[PDB]
Amino acid sequence: ALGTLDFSLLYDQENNALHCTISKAKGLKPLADPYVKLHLLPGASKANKLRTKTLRNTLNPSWNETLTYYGITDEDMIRKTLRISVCDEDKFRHNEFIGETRVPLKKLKPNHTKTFSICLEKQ
Repeated sequence: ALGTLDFSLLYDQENNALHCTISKAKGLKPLADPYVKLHLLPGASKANKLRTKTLRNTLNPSWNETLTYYGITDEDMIRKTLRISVCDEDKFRHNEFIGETRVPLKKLKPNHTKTFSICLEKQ
C-alpha cells in the first residue's frame, strides 16, 4: 500500500470557492520529501493546479494547509472531479509520484465541510 491521506473539502457556495484542507498523510511508501498537488478535472489550465508546501524527511507528514479554488459554480460541483496527488520531492533530480485519489465534487454539500481519509492508489 502506498499510504493514507487525510483531508477536508468545503464548497464555500456564497463565495464560489472550494477550500481544500490538506491535513496529513500516514505511512507513505515512495524516506521522502512529501508534497501534495491538486488538479480540477475537466481542466487543462495550470490555474486548475494548486500545491502544498514541501515537507522534509517524513513518511508521515502533517501539512495542515488549506488551498482554495475560486470561480467554482454549482455546475462545476456537478461536473468536476478533484484529483489529489502525493509526490516526493527529490531536489535537483526527478520528483517521484507516490499515490493519488480523486473526489467527484458532486459528493459534497454546500457550506458543509466533509472530511476524508483515503488509502492512495497508483496512476
